[PDB]
Amino acid sequence: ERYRRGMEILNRMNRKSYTAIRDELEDVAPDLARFVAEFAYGDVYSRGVLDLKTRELLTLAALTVLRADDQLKSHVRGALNAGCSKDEIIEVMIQMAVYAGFPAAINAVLAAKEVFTEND
Amino acid sequence: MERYRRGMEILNRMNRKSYTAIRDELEDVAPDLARFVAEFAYGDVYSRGVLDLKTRELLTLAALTVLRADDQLKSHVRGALNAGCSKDEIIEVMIQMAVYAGFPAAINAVLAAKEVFTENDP
Amino acid sequence: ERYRRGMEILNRMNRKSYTAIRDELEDVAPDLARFVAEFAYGDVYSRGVLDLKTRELLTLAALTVLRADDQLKSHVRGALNAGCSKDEIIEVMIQMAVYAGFPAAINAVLAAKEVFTEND
Amino acid sequence: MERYRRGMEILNRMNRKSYTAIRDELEDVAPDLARFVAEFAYGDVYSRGVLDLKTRELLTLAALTVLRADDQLKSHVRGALNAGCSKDEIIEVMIQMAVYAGFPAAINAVLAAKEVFTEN
Amino acid sequence: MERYRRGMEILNRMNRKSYTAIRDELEDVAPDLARFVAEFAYGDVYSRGVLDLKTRELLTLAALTVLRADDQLKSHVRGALNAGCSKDEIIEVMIQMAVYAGFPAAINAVLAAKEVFTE
Amino acid sequence: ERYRRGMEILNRMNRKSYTAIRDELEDVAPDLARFVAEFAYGDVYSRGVLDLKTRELLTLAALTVLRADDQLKSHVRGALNAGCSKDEIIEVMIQMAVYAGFPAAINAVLAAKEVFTE
Repeated sequence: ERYRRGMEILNRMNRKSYTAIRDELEDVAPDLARFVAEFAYGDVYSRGVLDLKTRELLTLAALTVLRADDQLKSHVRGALNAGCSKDEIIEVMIQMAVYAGFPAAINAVLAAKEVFTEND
Repeated sequence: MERYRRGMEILNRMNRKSYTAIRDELEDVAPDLARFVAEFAYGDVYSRGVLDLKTRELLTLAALTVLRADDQLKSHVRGALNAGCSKDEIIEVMIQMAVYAGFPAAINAVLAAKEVFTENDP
Repeated sequence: ERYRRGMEILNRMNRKSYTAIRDELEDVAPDLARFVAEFAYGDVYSRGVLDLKTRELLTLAALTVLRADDQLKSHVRGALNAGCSKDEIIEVMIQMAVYAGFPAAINAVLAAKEVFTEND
Repeated sequence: MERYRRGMEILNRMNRKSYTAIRDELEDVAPDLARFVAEFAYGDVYSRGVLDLKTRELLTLAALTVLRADDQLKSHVRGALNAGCSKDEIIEVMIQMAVYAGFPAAINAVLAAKEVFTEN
Repeated sequence: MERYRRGMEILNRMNRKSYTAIRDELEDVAPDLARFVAEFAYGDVYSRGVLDLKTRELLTLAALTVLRADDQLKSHVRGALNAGCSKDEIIEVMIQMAVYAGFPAAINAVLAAKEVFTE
Repeated sequence: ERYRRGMEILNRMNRKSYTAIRDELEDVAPDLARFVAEFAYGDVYSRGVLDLKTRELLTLAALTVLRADDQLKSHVRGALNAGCSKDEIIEVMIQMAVYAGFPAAINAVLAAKEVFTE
């Protein structure tokens, strides 16, 4: 297992999150949390035809259409830590009103706000 | 009013062939729809400035993968290739979409890409 | 039982967007074919709180988001026969670009086009 | 700009409450996402008059049910009401959605509407 | 009136918590919709037996995980355990949904399952 | 490796379909058909607490809501190849009328009739 890789990536971009993710790694599926590391960030993110800042944004776009609040929220921090400004994080959620529709955009934005706001 | 153009020099630049293709619903119903495209989509959203055009045609593809919108997919694949995006890139966002939107979605879109990636090869 | 209370409704609005779907279907799996007759038109449509011409529009709305192409066409012919103007039909597909995105509406109108032009 | 007022005309009479809550996001995201609704949504789409505003309200409802959006559906049930739509009519569109969108969707929309209905 | 009682019978017998819930939303509205769930959903389509009882319960959980219906998902898990579905089984189907619907759908569902496994 | 497992199931249950690898080959997305064999099959379908016939049957349910036609078809084969009867396969789609609506069920049955008619 070269699962050590996906980890080398998580601990420097979204460590607090995956750490909390394992707070599911216990009476349920720790195998799931496992997979979200050797295949998610260690087999897809590992490669690189696209910067890390970009990939985190593309994820935002996907999570906005799906309306996946919690997962989306988690990825906003990921993007910030990665090197994205709040300006970018929102310009993509606005572009989403065009393809996913307005409610989808409205929701994703309200969501990234929370993440933004709780630094105090 | 007229800003239509503010978003058209864009359209007529990247995916002209496309806007044209849709002006062909100019009858079956409201040109009014093709109007709102250039006039709102490209009029006020794409024109904005914080993300490069290349970066936007790449962010449009992702969403369209999840929605499985086949037609609109092939379209922006041209539009993306046009702004400078390479194969390796278009196909990278799709592969990445298997993780978030499911394998059936990343596969369905790649195939639609493989098609567009064929103009005058034969 | 009152299977007719259903079929004695579907035989009006959409006589082939049914006759047919009781064939490329009820040739191998007829639990579904009855249910649609019995439950949808039998128990649900037969309700009367909203105009017939309204119920057809709301369905056209529903299928737009879902990208239900085939069932959409079938429900366009039915909106027409119910007495809806092409104008009205096209309207709902426009209002859908807002709450469900542009690709949804662009894809739905293209489908209404076909049905609109079925005979040369 | 009779393309802001225009939509805003519709807005500050029908959906008086949650629009105001567009200032409730006026800080994070440019007033743009809150502007586009007024501008585009209600000034370029709802402004058209081939469909009664009432008919237009039940429509957004149909779509928002399928999308499982809860916030937007909640605030549009407030509008639906204000534009004249009776409770019985609202609920009706969602009973209709169980057939096209499925029971989980329909049940989910009616519970959220109950909130707007239970004393707001 | 016929199938209505059949539907309610089943609901009561194996998901009493969801039974009562139907009584607490039958009021706002639908005796008509709460009717249809009792009448059509359970005593008309669920009571069909071409598929093992267990199987007919995992499918419901597969479907709900993809639609992200966190509400209906906790309720059906309850009725899944009631049908003899082991906790191992419930989690397995959700882990599999990660492949056909995406990681966010599974993670979301599993976490939902977690709340239920903690009476 | 692992992928040796994935295939152990693929070339068994649904080989005729999985050989769509041929289609990703032209460097479009080959790397993709690999993840399918070594993750979808090598890491998930392999850890079988659930019977295969039930796993495939579940994929059918999932692909029915998603309205994934070109995919539903491939798994109906994969399902029949595991012993699933036709009447059984149409069953999961009938139930889906309740959870995903009549339009999704009808769209899955027709797709299935196609593969039942090869």
